[PDB]
Formats: sequence, structure tokens, C-alpha cells
Amino acid sequence: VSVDPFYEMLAARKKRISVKKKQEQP
Repeated sequence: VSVDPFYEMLAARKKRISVKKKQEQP
């Protein structure tokens, strides 16, 4: 549960989530 906010706040942490987030759906 402590890792959720970590990778959430950290940009360098977001591995597959970072690129996925940039993928804005229609």
C-alpha cells in the first residue's frame, strides 16, 4: 500500500504506467 503512492508521485517510477497514462483514449 505504501508503494502505490510512491510510484504514483514519482514520475521516474512509472514504468509501464507512465507510457500508458500518456495514451489518451478517444
